[PDB]
Amino acid sequence: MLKLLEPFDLNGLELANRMVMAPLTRNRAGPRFVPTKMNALYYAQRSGLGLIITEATQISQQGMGYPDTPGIYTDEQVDGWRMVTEAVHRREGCIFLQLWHVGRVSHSSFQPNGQLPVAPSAIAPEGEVMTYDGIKPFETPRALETEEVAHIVEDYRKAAINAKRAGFDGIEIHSANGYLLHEFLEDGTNKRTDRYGGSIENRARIVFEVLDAVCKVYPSRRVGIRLSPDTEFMSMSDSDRPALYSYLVQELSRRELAYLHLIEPRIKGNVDVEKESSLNVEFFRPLYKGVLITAGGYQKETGEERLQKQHADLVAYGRWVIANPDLPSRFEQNAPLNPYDRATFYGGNEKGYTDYPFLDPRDSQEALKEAEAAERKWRRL
Ligand SMILES: Cc1cc2nc3c(=O)[nH]c(=O)nc-3n(C[C@H](O)[C@H](O)[C@H](O)COP(=O)(O)O)c2cc1C
Repeated sequence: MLKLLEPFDLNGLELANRMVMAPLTRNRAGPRFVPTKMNALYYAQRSGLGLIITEATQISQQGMGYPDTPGIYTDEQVDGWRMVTEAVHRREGCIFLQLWHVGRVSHSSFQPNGQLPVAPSAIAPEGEVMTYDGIKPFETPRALETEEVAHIVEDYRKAAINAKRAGFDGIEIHSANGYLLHEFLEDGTNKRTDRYGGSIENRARIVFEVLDAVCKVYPSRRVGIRLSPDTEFMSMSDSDRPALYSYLVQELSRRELAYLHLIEPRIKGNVDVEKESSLNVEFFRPLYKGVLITAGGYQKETGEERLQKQHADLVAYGRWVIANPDLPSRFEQNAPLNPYDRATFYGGNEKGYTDYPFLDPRDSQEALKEAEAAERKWRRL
């Protein structure tokens, strides 16, 4: 009777339910940022969510800012992802890759040749960044040249090609939470005088150039995009956030994308924040006519209410899905939720990753069986 559990038709993709695994960085890639059988098991365990969106995945080394996140820019990486999509699909799930570029939210120690992180403008974000050699203050980024934007758009296009080869059903453009594309959108961080700056249509230009490039690889109905309309995360700030996103979302709605994915302002990246705001999903439902995913702070009842009042079509759960790989079944059965342990969110191994229990141990068996079948299929002989 919960609409959270109703099957849903995402333009030909037959999702088992209306719940989404939110994208979640977990910093557990193998060498050279290559996914492992362990990551395949983690996603296979979570195959019962109607749609999985992967952890952010950098389209280049230039686009990384955190240790051991997976990439999608080499064939070695694609081959590792193949285990992930194989295992998920053998469990009859559906999975999109989230394409990432951290922009200024990085450190030269992550960058090729010790180069500075790149960004629209040379403003450092207030805060500290973890590096291979300890915590360090943020560097002033290098502002990108006009000629280098098309280069990064092309990195997205190649990443989409690689995602398709790795067997992903679709891709999600990360345009939220203070990374490169969000930095271009906002005028606390955009400070360009060329066509990628100033105008609200100039500050969104890169986002629509990325969409153009990846929609030459995937049909637009298999390309999603994620936005954080009102967050202070990673020193973000805009002069007229209501104006900025009204246009973007309205411009997005005519692009015939797979979906629009909105983060609630009550989330500040990866933690909850007490924040009153008008730019939540109720505000954007009218301004976007396609499939709308709402994310951030939901429980069973609040997520259910968004769907009943038709304020969104799909609800994404992050931290609860870390801890409850069978979250849909727990909701259907009215079962307790495993508590999430934040100390094992980032980095490490199976602990706090694949060792959260299931209601039905056969679910856990089947995920393991497909992870190991997947490795045998795609092993690097
Ligand atoms: C550990 C962790 C990792 C995350 N990684 C990503 C990410 O890679 N990309 C992204 O868009 N959001 C990421 N998020 C934000 C989540 O997708 C989600 O919006 C957030 O957890 C709030 O949703 P929730 O209340 O259901 O947990 C992450 C959040 C957490 C807690």
